[PDB]
Amino acid sequence: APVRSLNCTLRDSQQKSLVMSGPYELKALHLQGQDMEQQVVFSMSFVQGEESNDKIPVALGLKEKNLYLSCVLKDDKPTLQLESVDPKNYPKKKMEKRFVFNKIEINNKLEFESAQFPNWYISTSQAENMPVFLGGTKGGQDITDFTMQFVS
Ligand SMILES: C1C[C@@H](CNC2CC2)CO1
Repeated sequence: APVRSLNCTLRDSQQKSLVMSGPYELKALHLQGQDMEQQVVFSMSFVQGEESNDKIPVALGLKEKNLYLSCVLKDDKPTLQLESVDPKNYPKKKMEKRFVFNKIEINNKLEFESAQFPNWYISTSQAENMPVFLGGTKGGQDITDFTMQFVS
């Protein structure tokens, strides 16, 4: 059958929102009130992959954009990028591995581990207005925990 998707927003555990800041660039900042319309709405697809009670493979597309978060080696390091795709072919149930995150539920929070790069996580900085990035470190001024919000 089709692939199933939900619209949602994400906030880091310090409650910073994610907003598109220039061509292909997600940034995390503290947001409230009018400015909350700036936040990125994801289409979270439930994709093929290794699964357990608390570990669910997803893809993170930007709502009604042919753009996905992906994990690739850049200058020899696992990095997070926004990657464009053929809008005729996405989303799909069998997403390529660079697009797949293991959504892990621990203590009422979510972590997004790269399926491609074990123990590398979607991360934010403690500082305001810095890039969302892939981090291979868990607890060291890098926020790897998020809360999920379901939107209409
Ligand atoms: C989405 C992917 C990431 C790209 N980082 C590179 C510095 C641009 C930031 O937002």
